[PDB]
Amino acid sequence: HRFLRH
Repeated sequence: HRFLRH
C-alpha cells in the first residue's frame, strides 16, 4: 500500500 492522502 502507498495511498498518500494528498
